[PDB]
Amino acid sequence: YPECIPLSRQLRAGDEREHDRSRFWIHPLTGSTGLYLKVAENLGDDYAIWGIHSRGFLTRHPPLKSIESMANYYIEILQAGNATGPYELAGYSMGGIIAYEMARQLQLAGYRVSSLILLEPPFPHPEHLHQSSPFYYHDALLMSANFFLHYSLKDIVAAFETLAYREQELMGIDADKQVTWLAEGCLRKGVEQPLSVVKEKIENMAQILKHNREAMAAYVVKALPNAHDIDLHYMTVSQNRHVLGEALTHDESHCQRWLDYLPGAQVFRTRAKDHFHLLSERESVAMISDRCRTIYQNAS
Repeated sequence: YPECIPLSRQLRAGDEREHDRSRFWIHPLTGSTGLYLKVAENLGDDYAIWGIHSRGFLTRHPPLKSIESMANYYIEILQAGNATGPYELAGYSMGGIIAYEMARQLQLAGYRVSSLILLEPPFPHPEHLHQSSPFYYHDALLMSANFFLHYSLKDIVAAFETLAYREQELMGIDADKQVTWLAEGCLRKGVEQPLSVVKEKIENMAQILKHNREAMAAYVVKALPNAHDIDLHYMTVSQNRHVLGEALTHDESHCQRWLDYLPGAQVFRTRAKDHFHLLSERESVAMISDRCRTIYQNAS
């Protein structure tokens, strides 16, 4: 299925004539699968997994609006390529919400889900969530520019905290000239790319961050049809980036709220510093990858 662009191969599994297409990982808020590359690395020799990006992340395509909509489209990516076989879905933060909604939509039809791995998916409660409801588009521009800054400059030699932007930098800048201001400063910081290119990619991903964050806020968590049919796994932590609302930041309350929908789920805990460091701290990724291996190992 080459035409389903949002999907990418996660492994050195490019040479296989026939390969298993049942393990899929779903993007978080940014829409990228870069957080899953190391987890894939430690799993390359045994089991093959695939990553899904947001619609319009790599391409010039229009994003999707609702969690139910993106779920349905990536099921097409799953079913086209794997006609009937059971699927194993995983997701971090927003991705866990999506993979959960797929297990809903997959089980609503005649299809089966073998394993569901939720890496700290936040629990949105629409009212209390939208009762506060502070979100601004210039915040998404901040996350997009810093994501571009960190990704473009991967040279550790010659700090990134001074490289990153801050909200107070846009205080006296009009919203129309904000994307140009962030792109101009990117070139000034050593990005060395055409200004028109950085302007396009900052705003294009910022469009996805706004749509992905808005989709998380409108989601209504529903019960899984036949939830005991799934191998349920919840991966959490022990015991800036404020585009996500205060109610979208993953707490232990979100984990406890999710367990009411996931009976018999096995809670896996790592020593990560935070929810944002769950797939960033070297050892936390190793604990997750080792646990992920056992789950995929338990395929019948």
